[PDB]
Amino acid sequence: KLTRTRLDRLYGLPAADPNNGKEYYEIAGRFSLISLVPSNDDYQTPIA
Amino acid sequence: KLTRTRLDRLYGLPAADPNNGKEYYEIAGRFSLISLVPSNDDYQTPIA
Repeated sequence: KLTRTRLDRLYGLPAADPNNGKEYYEIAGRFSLISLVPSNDDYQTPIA
Repeated sequence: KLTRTRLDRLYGLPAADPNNGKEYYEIAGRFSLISLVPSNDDYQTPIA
């Protein structure tokens, strides 16, 4: 809501002060990565 | 009444002191206001 303004019941998080003073907005979850590096023909040699 | 004076029986509030240790002067009641107001338009709202 905007006070003393002909505007109310807006939807969507606005762009004035979204951080609420809270320091961070945490998101958790898994993360998969099947990346592939130029490993040599020698199986005993890991490229890291 | 006014004693020890030649101008006595003064009627009405003088200009000196209505405090007299009285907490306040309470006059309750009500208002009734019919006002022309532009800020209560719940109408011109965008979609979504």
